Amino acid sequence: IPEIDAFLGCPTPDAWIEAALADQETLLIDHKNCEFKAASTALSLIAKYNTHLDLINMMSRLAREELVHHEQVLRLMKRRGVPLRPVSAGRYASGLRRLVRAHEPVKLVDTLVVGAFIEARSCERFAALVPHLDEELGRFYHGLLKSEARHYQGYLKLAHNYGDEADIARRVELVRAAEMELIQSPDQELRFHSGIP
Amino acid sequence: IPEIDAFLGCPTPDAWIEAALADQETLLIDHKNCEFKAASTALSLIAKYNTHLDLINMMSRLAREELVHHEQVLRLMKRRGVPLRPVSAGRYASGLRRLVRAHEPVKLVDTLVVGAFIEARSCERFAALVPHLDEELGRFYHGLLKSEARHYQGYLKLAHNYGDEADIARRVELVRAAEMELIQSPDQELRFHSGIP
Ligand SMILES: [Ca+2]
Ligand SMILES: [Ca+2]
Ligand SMILES: [Ca+2]
Ligand SMILES: [Cl-]
Ligand SMILES: [Fe+3]
Ligand SMILES: [Fe+3]
Ligand SMILES: [Fe+3]
Ligand SMILES: [Fe+3]
Repeated sequence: IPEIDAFLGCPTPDAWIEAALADQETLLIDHKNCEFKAASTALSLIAKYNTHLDLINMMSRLAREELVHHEQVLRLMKRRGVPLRPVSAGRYASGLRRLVRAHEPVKLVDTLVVGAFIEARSCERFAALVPHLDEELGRFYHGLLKSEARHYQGYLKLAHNYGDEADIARRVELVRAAEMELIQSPDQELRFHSGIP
Repeated sequence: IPEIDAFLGCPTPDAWIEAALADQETLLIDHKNCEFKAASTALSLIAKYNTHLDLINMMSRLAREELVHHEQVLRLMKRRGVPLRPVSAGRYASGLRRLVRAHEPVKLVDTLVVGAFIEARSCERFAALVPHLDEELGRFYHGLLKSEARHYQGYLKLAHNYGDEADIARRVELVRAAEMELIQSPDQELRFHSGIP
């Protein structure tokens, strides 16, 4: 398990930061939804792998942590007068999930590797953002950054628990390249994990 | 907020308790699954009603409480050597969901009333089981009673928040009738919410 910047294929582009700072409300609402989706994804993995007890125990606890984050973002939004509004999911997680192999057991390994990338990128991007944010939001985002690093390690360690070290290294190489492409490519919308607007 | 025996159309039949006691490992597995489905159903409502702030805040916290229950049952199965075996869902929750009207805003109100019945029945049924179980399981199930009553109250209170006292009384009367027949009808598989074997 390498360090975050080493694991990831590129830093967050300055142009993404610029767009994010100009629309922190869209950022916050999509961030709130992402925390919820992390919990919902963790539950879908429990349902899909109902006999993988190690997975089930980790995902149940992970889902609860992400639901806390979801509620914390909602409280921050309420404090700052950010109303709720429909914000469709971005392309990011769907693009990464297209690289998952369609057959067990490597389907599960690839799914967990994609999860490690989503959490690692979230940690890197929080870190890129906080020097530009106000004190309250930077403090909040700094706390979340630490949990993302833990979740990145947790996802990658679960993948090794179920996968061959050699196939994981090649899976990481494939998703790392596609992840970098999703992060550096032009994008039509601002999302927490969007490309360059 | 009526009392639980008053809210429900029927007590847990004695024949169901005798079946449950003769097959406590299946009961525990289905119970674990029911705690997970409660949290998963909670997250589904957040997804469907993603700008209803009151619903989203209550269901996030509810989902976390039910995942704690999910993990507790898992730890109890470990202590008692219950294998993680796939156990199909019962007919109960899906039977109740067929009564949900197809158009908003009464669609949401009906869904919340169904949630109230499921939690009220779980409370009634835990209470019926407790005096017959061993000490460890009896105390565990007794500690869940207070949570289920609270969840029954929460669902019903949420239905009143989004709906007219007229159509809620109308909905409660219809679901009560369908729920008691699900509980009193013959059933071909022991589940926590199954009918009579
Ligand atoms: Ca790098
Ligand atoms: Ca800017
Ligand atoms: Ca056994
Ligand atoms: Cl929790
Ligand atoms: Fe999180
Ligand atoms: Fe996370
Ligand atoms: Fe529960
Ligand atoms: Fe409950």
